[PDB]
Parts: sequence; C-alpha cells; structure tokens
Amino acid sequence: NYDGTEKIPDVMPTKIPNLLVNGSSGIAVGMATNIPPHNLTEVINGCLA
DNA sequence: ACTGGAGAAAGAAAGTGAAAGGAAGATAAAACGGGATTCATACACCGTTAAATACCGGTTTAAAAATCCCGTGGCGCGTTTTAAAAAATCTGTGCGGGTGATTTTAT
Repeated sequence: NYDGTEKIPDVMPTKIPNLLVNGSSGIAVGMATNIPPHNLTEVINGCLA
C-alpha cells in the first residue's frame, strides 16, 4: 500500500467474465472508454464455443 | 534660525443606499365556440292534369363583323440592388472518479 504496511491483490481470480457482462465507462487524458453490458448465458456459450 | 520629519486639518473626488416610473412581464374573470339529446314539424317522394313553351318555314334589317392606315405607349433586354434561404461555424451539457469549500435551528 502507500505506507508499505499492508498487502493488496494485484488482480482478482474471477470465475465470471465481468467486463462483458457489466460493462465500463470512464474518462481519461487523451482517451476514453464506453462498453455496454451483455447477457451471461450467451457469453458462457461463446466461451465454450 | 533653520531643517526635515510627523501628526493633524481641510478640501475634493469616488462609492453608496434609496428613488418614481415605466415598459415588461405575469396571473384570473369573462365572453366565446364547439359537441351530445329531443323531438314536432316541415320536407322528400309518388300519381293527375291545364297550360306554358319549344320548334319549324320563310323574310329582313339593322347592327356587328371585317379591312386598311397610322401612331404611339407597353413589353423586352441588359445591368444593378436587396431581402431570403442555405451552408458553415460556435456554445452548452451530462456521464464518473478526483481537488477544495459553504448554511440554519434548540438548550
């Protein structure tokens, strides 16, 4: 952490494709993102395919 | 007596709180105009007949149509203005993580 007295995970070991099913939206310097949500069953079927 | 700093007086310029009023808005009461019923009453449709009008044959004649000469103003051309519509260019705004700040009451 900032004081060097704790530990924080670098990334989560997720079982869910969260990015596609929930989307995202943010504004940065020189760029931006905009992603719509989706349906979980269709994403799972696509991953299996 | 003279000098230079400092404090106090006096005077002039700028900011101020309050000002009728008037065009510019805003809000209600009123007069209006457009639908649903309800019939009595005048209007639409059907047989009959005297009468008023359309039609044919032949004149005519006075009025309107046709023709010629001319002298103009009313359209036509070329070149400018001027609004009107269209294309181009600016102005706000909200989505989600970040930085920093404000106010009123009771005992």
